[PDB]
This record gives sequence, C-alpha cells and structure tokens, in this order.
Amino acid sequence: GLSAAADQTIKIGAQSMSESEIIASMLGQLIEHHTDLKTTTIKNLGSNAVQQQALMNGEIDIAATRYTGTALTGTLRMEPEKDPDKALALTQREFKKRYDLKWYDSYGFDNTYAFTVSKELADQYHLETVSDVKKWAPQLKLGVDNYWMKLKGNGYQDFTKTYGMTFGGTYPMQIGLVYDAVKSGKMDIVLAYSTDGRIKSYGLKMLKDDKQFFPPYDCSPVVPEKVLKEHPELEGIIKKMLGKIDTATMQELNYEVDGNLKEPSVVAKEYLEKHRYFES
Ligand SMILES: C[SH](C)CCC(=O)O
Repeated sequence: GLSAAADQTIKIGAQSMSESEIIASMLGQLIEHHTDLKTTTIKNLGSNAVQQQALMNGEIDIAATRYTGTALTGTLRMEPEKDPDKALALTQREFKKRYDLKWYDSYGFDNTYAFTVSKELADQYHLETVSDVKKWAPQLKLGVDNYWMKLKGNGYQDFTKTYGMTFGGTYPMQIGLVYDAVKSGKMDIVLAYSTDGRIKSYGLKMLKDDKQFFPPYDCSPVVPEKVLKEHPELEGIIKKMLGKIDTATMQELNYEVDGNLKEPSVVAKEYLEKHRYFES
C-alpha cells in the first residue's frame, strides 16, 4: 500500500546510446542525492518505440531521454511540426491526453539527425547545406543508423521527395560506427547524431538542413503521472535538471564516454560534482 511507496525502486530507462546512459545515471544520482528512493538503470532499450512500451507496461518508471521530433512522428503518428516550441508543446499535450505521461520541458539540448561529411570533402566541393549535395548525391555512399531506413514518417522516402535527391548507396549500421565510417572514407556522407562527441573531435562538418526537412529533436525525461503522484518529491528533483545542459555540454559528456573511455556513471558523477548538483 501507499505507506510502502518510499521503499519502491525507481527504474530509469536508457536507450542504446551513450547520451541516454549518461543522463539516466545523472538523474538516478540526483534522485538519490535528494531522497531515500533507490534507483536502477534499465539499459539497452532499442528505440523510441521500446521506451514507449516500457513506460506503458511498467518496465520503466522514467524514460531518461526522449526526443520530440522522434515521438511526434513515431509514437503519436502526427505530421512533423518544425518549430521547436510548437513541437514540444504539442508533444507534451498529446502525451498527457493520450497516455497520462508527463513529457517534461527539455534538459536544454537537441540531438538531431544531421547530414555529415569530412571537412576535406566539404572544403573541396564547397558544401555548406544539404541542398549543396544534390548534384553529387549519386556518387555518394550514405551511412545511416540501424533504425532510420524503416521509419515511415520523417524517413528516407520523404527526404528524397523534399530535397529531390537519392544517394548512390545507403548503408544502415549501428549509430556508433558512422563517425569512423565517414572519417576513414568508407562512407562519403553519414546521417549522424548532432550531440555525438566525435563530430568535433574527428574534424567532421554538419551540413545545414536548409529546407527544414527535420523536426526538432529537443531531449526530455518522460514519467507516468501515476509515478509522480505516488512519489510526490520526484517532480521537484526532475525540475533541477531542466534547461541546464546545452548541446555543447552534451557533446563534451558524450566525448568523455566514447572518446575518453569513461563509464557513463563516472561521467555523470563528475558532472554533478563540478556543478554542485545544480544548486550552489
Ligand atoms: C535522437 S534522434 C537523432 C535519433 C535517435 C532517437 O530519436 O531515438
């Protein structure tokens, strides 16, 4: 019954990404900093859709990182809203209405799909925007994640319609591999994730999505209203992380895992100590 609520463990989900492991660790540590709640991390959820079902079936009590553009198209099956503020507002409204899920305001960073080349390619062919690559598309191999080609929504098929180009070859692979694939010249162009730490490190160039094909992908935690009711301290704790972690910061945190070979929990703890757990 209710008087046992404070002895329940808060299960925090992470997708198969370094960024999601870092944020799920950081939120679990902040919750334990403030309360006597135990927390655990449920790792390796494969996708937006898996995080969704784990929230609805009790497998996780908090999804640490969900992305507006992904959930708009993929969960809600709505037309992709292009304005950041409108997309967030629509997502929060529909998540509450449809699922009784609370989609919080963003941590402060967006992690968008970004068409990405070597700085050498971009400098040789004067490539700044996605529209600049149109005339070259047939002679480029595009590396993509193991998930993006199968999206009916803001996927490849609609991309080719809006930009009127088709790549010579498309090669789906684990996201973590696209950075070295483009750096080594195995791929000519990759659909990277914009908060990856290796983009800067590896000397890569993101091309502007001048036609605004992509929705925003602002990142937030998502929690069932039932969990917030039963643990009324959680909302005030979650709020402490919101709007505090910008894209540059998330890139540096990702680099600590993928480039400096640190455990996501260690990266999360050192960030919390550097910033005094968000209140000094
Ligand atoms: C963060 S978007 C670049 C792709 C990953 C996802 O949304 O699941």
